[PDB]
Amino acid sequence: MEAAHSKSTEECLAYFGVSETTGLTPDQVKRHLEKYGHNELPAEEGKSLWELVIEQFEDLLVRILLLAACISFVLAWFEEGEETITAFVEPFVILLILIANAIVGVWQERNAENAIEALKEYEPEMGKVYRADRKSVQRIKARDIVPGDIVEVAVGDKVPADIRILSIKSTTLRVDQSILTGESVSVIKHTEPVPDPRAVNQDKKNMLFSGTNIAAGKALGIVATTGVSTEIGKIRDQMAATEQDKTPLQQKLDEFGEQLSKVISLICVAVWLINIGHFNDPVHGGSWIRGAIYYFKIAVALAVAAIPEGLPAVITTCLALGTRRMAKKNAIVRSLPSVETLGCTSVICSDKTGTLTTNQMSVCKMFIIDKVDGDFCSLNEFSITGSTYAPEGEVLKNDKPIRSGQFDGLVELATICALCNDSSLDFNETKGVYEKVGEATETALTTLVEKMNVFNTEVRNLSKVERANACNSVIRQLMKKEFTLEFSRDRKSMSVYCSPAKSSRAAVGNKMFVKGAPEGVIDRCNYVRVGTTRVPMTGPVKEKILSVIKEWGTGRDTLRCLALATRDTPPKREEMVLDDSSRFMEYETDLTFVGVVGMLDPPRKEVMGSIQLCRDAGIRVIMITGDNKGTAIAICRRIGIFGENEEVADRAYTGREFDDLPLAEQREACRRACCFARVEPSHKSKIVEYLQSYDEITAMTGDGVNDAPALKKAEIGIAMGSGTAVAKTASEMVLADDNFSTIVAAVEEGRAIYNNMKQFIRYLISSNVGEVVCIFLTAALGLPEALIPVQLLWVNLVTDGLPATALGFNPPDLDIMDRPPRSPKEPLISGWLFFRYMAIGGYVGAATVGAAAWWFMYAEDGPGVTYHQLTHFMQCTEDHPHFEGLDCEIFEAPEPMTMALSVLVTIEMCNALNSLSENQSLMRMPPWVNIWLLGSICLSMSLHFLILYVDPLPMIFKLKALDLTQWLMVLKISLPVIGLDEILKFIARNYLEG
Ligand SMILES: CCCCCCCCCCCCCCCCCC(=O)OC[C@H](COP(=O)([O-])OCC[N+](C)(C)C)OC(=O)CCCCCCCCCCCCCCCCC
Ligand SMILES: CCCCCCCCCCCCCCCCCC(=O)OC[C@H](COP(=O)([O-])OCC[N+](C)(C)C)OC(=O)CCCCCCCCCCCCCCCCC
Ligand SMILES: Nc1ncnc2c1ncn2[C@@H]1O[C@H](COP(=O)(O)OP(=O)(O)O)[C@@H](O)[C@H]1O
Ligand code: ALF
Ligand SMILES: [Ca+2]
Ligand SMILES: [Ca+2]
Ligand SMILES: [Mg+2]
Ligand SMILES: [Mg+2]
Repeated sequence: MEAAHSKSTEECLAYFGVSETTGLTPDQVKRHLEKYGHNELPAEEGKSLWELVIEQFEDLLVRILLLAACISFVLAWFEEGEETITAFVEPFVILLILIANAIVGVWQERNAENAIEALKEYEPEMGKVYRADRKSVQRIKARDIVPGDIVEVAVGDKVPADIRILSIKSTTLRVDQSILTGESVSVIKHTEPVPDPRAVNQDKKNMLFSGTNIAAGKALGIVATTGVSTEIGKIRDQMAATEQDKTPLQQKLDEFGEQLSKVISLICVAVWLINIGHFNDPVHGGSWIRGAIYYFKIAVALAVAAIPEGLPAVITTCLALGTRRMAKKNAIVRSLPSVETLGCTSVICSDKTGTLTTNQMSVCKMFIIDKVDGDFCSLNEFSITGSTYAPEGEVLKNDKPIRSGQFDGLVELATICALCNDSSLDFNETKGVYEKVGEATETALTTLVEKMNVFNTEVRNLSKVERANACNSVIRQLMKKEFTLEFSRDRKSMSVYCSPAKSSRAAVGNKMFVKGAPEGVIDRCNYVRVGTTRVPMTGPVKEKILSVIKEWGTGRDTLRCLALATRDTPPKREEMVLDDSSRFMEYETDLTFVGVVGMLDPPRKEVMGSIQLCRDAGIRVIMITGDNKGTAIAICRRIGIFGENEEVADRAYTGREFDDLPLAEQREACRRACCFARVEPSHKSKIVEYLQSYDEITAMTGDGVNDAPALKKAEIGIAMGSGTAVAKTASEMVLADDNFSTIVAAVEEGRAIYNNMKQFIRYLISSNVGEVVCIFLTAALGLPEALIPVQLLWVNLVTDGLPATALGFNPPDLDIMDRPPRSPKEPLISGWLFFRYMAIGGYVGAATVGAAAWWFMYAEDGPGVTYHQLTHFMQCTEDHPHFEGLDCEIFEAPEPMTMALSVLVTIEMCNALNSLSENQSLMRMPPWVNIWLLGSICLSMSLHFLILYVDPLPMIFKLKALDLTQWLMVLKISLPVIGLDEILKFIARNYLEG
């Protein structure tokens, strides 16, 4: 239906041929699904992986090498005849390291996308509908919604299709349609038609748009359009503009990437400038301009060598890996910074009901007044069996199954429960189990009244679907519901205004049925009901009422309590103004106390363990709830937030007690207290805000719309998969599992991703610095060139490639979740760690020149033996005073340069073995802890052996094969780097701080 906003409610119903309270017939649905198709959009896929591949070449550090390959290709036309084959291999050595890392990056990205799509599609989205099929509202898959059926929506829900609003059940209906219209604040909805058929979505104040959220209230509507015809569907098939952005740590590493790029660039020109006296040498033979091309070529090669190619890829890989690992644990990562931020988390704030607890509610205890005699007050307590939402159970009084209709107080208690209710119960035929519709608290009431057969309705001859709401429907026929004062968290109650059916109870008049937090409700009671009689509320009566609440609340069942009351003489219907909900409390005053229900809601089994694990990692857990302080404290003990016997006067507050504190004291109570109770949505974010003012990284966890503001304020917000769409929207991560443990797992992965980056930087800095100090040491000592441009590129390809990237697959350290969280103030590279880099770098540079010097000097079987004449090698042409009588060209020998290249490769493969952990010993964290690294090392080590022995290769790379005694020298000089960092790890672990 186009322009349904322009048509009236009557016109839309007649348009599809639907009774408002009935909905579509099964035949009407069959035809509509055939006519309109399913309520869904064309699925997203991942065929060609180019947008992926192209992104793989977008960073600065990668495009620097991309430029270097072009210069090497343009300079190939400048090469003449002789050594042409050597010049054309150069760009393929630069380009091969870039492709190898791109393959890993793209591969890891696809796996992450698939794991995400496997988790997002897993649980089908549901909708509430009225269909001729059933008397009560029924749950169906959102895709099975057709234009025509009557759909029901309420606070927290996601609007499933484009709806023409027919009836607003609350005093107001507010909607979060920022995803569409752009407007931040919730917008008020009405039922009046908007004449303009060309009016923009903002003006369609009587429509609900698919994929938006009910911020407030409850509504009945008729479906205008579904599928691709939806207002949000038109901009999904075309306007697929991404919300992509790089994380804080990504930007921190990219900032660090440019920092190195400049430093390398400076010590790169510092090679071309310290070798100006070689532009005219017998080695090249060329002119002053020709020799400058060669040392420019050394520079560009040293740049490529020093520049971390893998850095941009490895972080993106580690992030994609993190998203995949979370998807395996059933956690939807909505924002990329999620995992890395949870690594920093020092305080996890958490709502109780439905988050720390299962939200599987059932009334197991209730009471009404029995007898009031002056100073004496006694209660009629009762017990109820069944823990699920099944209308299967018994009402027990002194262990005996009783007829609820017997007690007049229970008749009224059931009446309130049934009438003052925005929820129902629906039987899932497929699963074979009764499922809640709306709020858990309220549905526990629904199933309570079905168990209480107050008017002795015949139920045993009804189908499972009919049995779900039978006795509730009976009560609904007794009183007409005029309107409801919705549940508000300032009041912590809800009210229903009812007139009689005009049959039996007709003689009396109007009533208001009230349900809420016992504290507030009982205070607004001036009377208590005894059977059908009424007596004044007194001190002794109130004290008795409250004492049993406290009993059930702080007991071992830690019951969630709710008081029930009626306004025997409500205000005139025309003397109540419904525009402002701040007036609702006064309409719910002069009440008569009827009774109290206590409902069990068991804590999630994984919660106690997770909190202890959080404690080990130095993370605090804070319960923030609107429920009673007593029960809240009792539950905190059950989940380990407080000890069983710990004193909590300093550490537990109500919202009122909190507000009574000066602002400075409130702030302080946040770093002290672990339980906040009878709180508000404003309080939850305020607590998070106070936590953040001590520069703590804070998480919020919740299910309810009351949690959305705090979830938005926290560094990372975690929603329950079984919670509201509103809370999911406010969040960076959804636990579709509802597994609280996944939060702790996400904390471990966030620390792992950071530590893997640290060891990646450890390896690339300490290694590449050594390659630089190798070239500078030869110039500083006056020794012949240790490497050529092509040889530098090979060192790069074989050391900076997969061996570096495989570090991103390191396992977590053995004490990763036993150390307090990392400070935000903490810099990327520690002062001690920057010395660590220079100590390893200095050694690998001195070892490379030392091995080349060894060949010229001590190497007996290796040709050319000299003493202290390497320093002055540019002399034998003009002046040979102490020269033995050997060749005056043995300084151009490939053998010492092959030793240098060989050591530089081998020592860095050894240096990679150090980068499994920061401070932990190599014996304690063995090399076989990362098999991916060992596979990469052996691939580099094998590839290096190919370049030496396969006939055309040593000629192209200007090398000569080593002796089995010369390889032992490489091993004798490289292996000690394991021991060197081992001493440095011993100092950092034992002497400094572990
Ligand atoms: C003119 C042409 C010149 C020819 C010269 C070409 C020589 C280059 C040789 C090989 C290129 C290397 C590409 C390897 C990319 C691997 C991508 C990948 O699977 O990543 C996920 C893999 C698998 O990780 P995962 O995360 O999916 O595994 C899950 C398990 N946990 C959770 C425990 C991690 O991760 C790797 O990136 C880790 C790094 C190790 C590298 C693996 C290589 C194995 C070693 C040798 C085999 C290479 C032969 C194959 C040749 C292919 C040629 C195209
Ligand atoms: C061009 C040739 C360069 C020659 C320069 C001569 C430098 C001297 C060389 C060796 C002597 C070593 C002794 C110095 C160590 C004392 C410094 C110190 O206090 O360190 C600990 C401090 C302590 O750091 P912290 O405050 O984080 O403390 C951590 C300590 N724990 C872990 C115990 C808590 O580390 C500093 O942060 C290091 C200074 C950062 C400098 C930035 C590095 C830039 C790198 C290269 C730039 C190139 C420079 C070119 C110079 C051009 C000049 C115009
Ligand atoms: N639908 C409802 N009608 C009346 N009272 C309610 C309803 N839902 C909850 N309450 C009461 O209001 C209190 C505050 O609710 P809320 O702020 O959501 O905290 P929580 O549900 O976590 O206790 C609850 O503890 C409960 O006693
Ligand atoms: F479920 Al709560 F405060 F504990 F919203
Ligand atoms: Ca490099
Ligand atoms: Ca290197
Ligand atoms: Mg909750
Ligand atoms: Mg709640």
